[PDB]
Amino acid sequence: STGSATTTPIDSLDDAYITPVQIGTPAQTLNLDFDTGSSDLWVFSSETTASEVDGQTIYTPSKSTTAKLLSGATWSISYGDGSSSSGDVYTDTVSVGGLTVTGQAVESAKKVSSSFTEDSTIDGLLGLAFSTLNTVSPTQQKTFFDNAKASLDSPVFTADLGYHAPGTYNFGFIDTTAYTGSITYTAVSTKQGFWEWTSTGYAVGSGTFKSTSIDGIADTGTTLLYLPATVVSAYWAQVSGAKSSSSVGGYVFPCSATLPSFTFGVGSARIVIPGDYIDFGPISTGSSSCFGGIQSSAGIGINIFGDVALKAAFVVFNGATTPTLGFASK
Ligand code: NA
Repeated sequence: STGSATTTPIDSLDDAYITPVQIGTPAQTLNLDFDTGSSDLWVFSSETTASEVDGQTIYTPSKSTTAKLLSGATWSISYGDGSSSSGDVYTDTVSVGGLTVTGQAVESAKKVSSSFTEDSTIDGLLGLAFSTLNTVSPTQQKTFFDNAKASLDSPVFTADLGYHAPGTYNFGFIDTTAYTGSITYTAVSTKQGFWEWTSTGYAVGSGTFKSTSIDGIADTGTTLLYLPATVVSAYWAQVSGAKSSSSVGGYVFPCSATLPSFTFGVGSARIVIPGDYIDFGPISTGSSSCFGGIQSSAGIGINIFGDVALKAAFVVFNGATTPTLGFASK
């Protein structure tokens, strides 16, 4: 089997991407944030504290003929941005892009933090990191990908995120029409439960490539590119008037600037992030200070190849017995 679903930016900045997901019988379609940095499929629901729901579509298990309470199971998750959610668990039928899993754990939120409530466009998360990170207690649950894997034509999914445009998540196949050149594969460590890999270095604009190992994670659920402070300083030093602002929470730059590209290495291959991808617009409405898309990972404890980086590539998440990542230009 295979699946193929379009993923759509939630706003004009590509802050996140939503993908429609069918849950239950008859189908209830919710727009979920596919997150390769976490391992819980959780949804706004008929159980979510009413004051914490503001515009989201909710899953109502009582209206699904295939829903079953997973008795005694609870979940609670905290993300890198400080957001959180928790609740109880149902099993139900879940379909993505025509690919169906029966018996998927659907984590029903009883509580969500303010950042979730305030984002009316995201109805929940669908985690695609390794199932070792799933938070369900006392019986850990599998991700949608891990439950689908054995049925897929190939044990893979691909992320093809758009720049200010829709893109695609495919399950079970490589679309050889979706990228240019060849795919360069690189080793993955699953030790922390992430799609963790080592970039071979970077370049700023037309500058020389610096060969250096940068361990980080491929995380579709993180907007920005978070790299070591040395690398990030070298990038923003090429932008007149850029500075790190403790008041704003990162590097800002004059909105009048033209940003340089950023290149990262994948083995001997190179992925180029256009300068435009690194502009996250005014820090507040009408400001002439703009927020940068490359930020320091210092204090986060890991480097994160978030959407800024991933949307410059066609990315293969290879879940074979030895997992690997692949990157191609597009
Ligand atoms: Na922000």
